[PDB]
Amino acid sequence: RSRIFSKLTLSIRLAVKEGGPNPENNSSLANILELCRSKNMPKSTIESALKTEKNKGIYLLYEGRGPGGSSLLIEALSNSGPKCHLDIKYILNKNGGMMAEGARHFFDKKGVVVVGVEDREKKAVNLERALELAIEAGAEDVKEAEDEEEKNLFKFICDASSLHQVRKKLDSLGLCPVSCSMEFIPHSKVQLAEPELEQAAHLIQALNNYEDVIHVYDNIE
Repeated sequence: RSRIFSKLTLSIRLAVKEGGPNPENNSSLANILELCRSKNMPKSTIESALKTEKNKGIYLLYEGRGPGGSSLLIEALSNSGPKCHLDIKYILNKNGGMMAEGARHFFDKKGVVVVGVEDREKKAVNLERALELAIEAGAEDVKEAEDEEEKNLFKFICDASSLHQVRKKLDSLGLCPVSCSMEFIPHSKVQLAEPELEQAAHLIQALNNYEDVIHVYDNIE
């Protein structure tokens, strides 16, 4: 799909800015390229994204408010910050939201280590034990989650800086880290009703449809 390919181009460009255009030296870029190939993105399109100048485009993070007092984080890569800012504000405003003024940083980038509910010794890890190990590893928060199977899991949240150390300590303490990742976490969440939920989805969809948007984050529970 052409919209998918446009987003995947933005992701290639952002990965080249962070680690260079050689996927042998940039594992994040290598993962994106694999996904591109899995979606049947033509080589010509991949190469054009790969060979775009590292200095082209501005990476942008805009905060806004949606329907029911929700909070939004709009992640974008644009050739014109002013057009992108005006356009995102227009999309927010036309769908009942608003652009947050100033330096409201309602979302924080955080590290996230996912780990299974079983020790190296294949013994159960209950929440109380996950919490004690989180203290010892320097994790800021622990969430109980489920994957698509489904099956139980633990999400250990930390300072984005410390992602490296925490995964390592969790492994040294006997836990089984499945995956590492960066996520944008809001300070608090809101609950929306049905009329507000459908509106929020409409606004989010409109923002995802904008050409420069990579991702939209929200605090809707």
